[PDB]
This record gives sequence, C-alpha cells and structure tokens, in this order.
Amino acid sequence: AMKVTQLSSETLDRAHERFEETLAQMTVAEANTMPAPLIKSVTWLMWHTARELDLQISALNHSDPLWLSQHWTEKFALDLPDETEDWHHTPEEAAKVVVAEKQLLSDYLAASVALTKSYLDQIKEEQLSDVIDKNWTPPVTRQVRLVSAIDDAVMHSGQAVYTRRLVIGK
Amino acid sequence: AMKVTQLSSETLDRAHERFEETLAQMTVAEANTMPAPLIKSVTWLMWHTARELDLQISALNHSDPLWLSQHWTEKFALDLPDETEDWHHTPEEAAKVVVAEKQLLSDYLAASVALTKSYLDQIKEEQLSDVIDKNWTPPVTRQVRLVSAIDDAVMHSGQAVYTRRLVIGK
Repeated sequence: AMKVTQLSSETLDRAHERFEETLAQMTVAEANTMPAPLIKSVTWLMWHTARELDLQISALNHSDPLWLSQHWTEKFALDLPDETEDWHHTPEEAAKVVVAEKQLLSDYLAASVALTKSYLDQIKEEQLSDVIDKNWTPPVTRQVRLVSAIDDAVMHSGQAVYTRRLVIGK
Repeated sequence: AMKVTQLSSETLDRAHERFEETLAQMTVAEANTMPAPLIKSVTWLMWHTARELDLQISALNHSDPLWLSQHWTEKFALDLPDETEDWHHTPEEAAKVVVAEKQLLSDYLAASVALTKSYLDQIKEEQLSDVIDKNWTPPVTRQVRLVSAIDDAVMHSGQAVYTRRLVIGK
C-alpha cells in the first residue's frame, strides 16, 4: 500500500524545513556570507541543494533541468558560466554564489523539492534496479542515485545550521 | 518485494560511511576538539548519533539501550551522569564528551547502526501508523520517529565534515 519511496520523501521534507528555519534567522547579507575558504555560505548550500536535486532528478527524468527550463539561471544572475558539465567550485567561485533576496533561494528549493517528490511518487519499484552508469564498480543504479540525492540534501541542511552559527553566533 | 524501509536503511549507511571517512582523517585529540561553543566536536557528533539511534530504536523496541545493556557507558567513562531522561547539553557538558581512542566511537556507532537496521528490517508496514506519543499535534507515530532518527544521523554526519574542516583545515 505504501510506496517504497515514501519514507525518503518524508526525509527530504525535513531537509527542506531545516533550510527554511535557518534562512528565516538571517538577513540576505548574512546568508551570502562564507565564513571560511572551506565553509560554504547558507546561500551556496541552499542553491547547491536545489541545483543538485534539479540536475540529478532531471537527468533521471530525461528532462532539461528547471535551472534552465524555468529560467532560474536568469533570476540568480550568477557570475558563473552555465556549462555542459557541473564542476567542483573553487572557494573563489563559491563566493560568487550570492543572491539579492532570500525568497529566491526558498522558491528554487521548493521547486526542486517538488520535482524530486513527483519523481519519487511516480518511479516504479522495478525501475530502481536499472543501471544508469555502468562505468563504476559496482554500477550506479537508479536507486543509488536517489539515495545519494536525498543524502546530499539532508547532510547539507546540517551544514547550513553550522554556517549560520558561525556567521550570526546563534 | 522491497521493504518500505530499505531506502532509509541505505541512507543511514551513507551517514555511517561519512562519519568513518571523517574520523579516519583525525587524531583522537583532534576528534575531541570542539572549535566553538556551538560547534560540536566530531567525538560529540558521533557519540550523539550512536546514542540517539540507540535510545530511540531501543525505546520503539521496548528494550534497554545498548549504552547500558552492552556496557558502552563504562567504556566511554564520561564525566556526565546517566539519568532517566536525556537533556540538551550545555557547551561545558558537551566538552566532556571525549574518548581515549577513536575505535570506541566506531564500535558504538556500528552497534547502533546495526540495531537500527535490524529494527527497520523487522518492522511491519502496518505498524508504521501506530501513535507512540499522543501529546503532540499531530501525534507522533512510529513513522515520524523513524524518519527523525534517520534525518538526525545524516544531518549530523554533514556537521562532522564542517567541524573537521574547522579543526584540521581540510
């Protein structure tokens, strides 16, 4: 009766809620603040979480990511190029992920969470064993990628709490 | 065919793996180091994650927690009292969660993850809707508590990465 993805979906909701509770305590200047070379800003963490859900789920869904298809890239207007492949940001590139208003982060994350939950609700259980990248040992399956996407979001929501503490002392 | 808890179980494994990869980069002195009043040590984070899985799953299972039943409390020998109810540590209490050797953290976390996975593998899907605490709005069910336990572990594993970065610069 219950979907095999329902608990993962409820777990993603906790990540979503945590990012929003953290952001609510900050000004946009604070949210944009990266406290150290290896400690990302809350703005970077929320953008990255929304971006990674978007890109990964859109790739499993063979659809263009919302970043492009809903034109979030124009709202963000990042001083970073949109490129074929995603890459690991240098500290100096990460400092360029800043926003004019907090609402944008909330809106793009809400859109990416919605997309993720829609995919989770529609994936058939037989599809979870599908190999999506054979060039790893062991191969990457749909299931591995889905678990990675939920893990990433939740773990980043924890990091956002720490950055908040470092930036605003509470 | 697949259990409704299998994906949550694989998500917990990522938390477990992340804590171990982080700990492997540190000396025990580093692991014991709390970089700021509100930034917990890796030792505190790993002990707390093992402790919270243990306590919550043991409470759902109506069993004594392993902390006591397997005598982990004597191995840790914390300068903190074992009390009926768990409480929110003050910064000064949190600094007292330190260990003599890293292996203890790994062993207690492995035991608590095993317990959790055993519970997840044996819980029946009909039991997930059971109300375990009626004195909240809405009531807390088995399912809510299980999602909270997985969320807590994963999110703390993310925080451990940040503390590591602050303590050892990488």
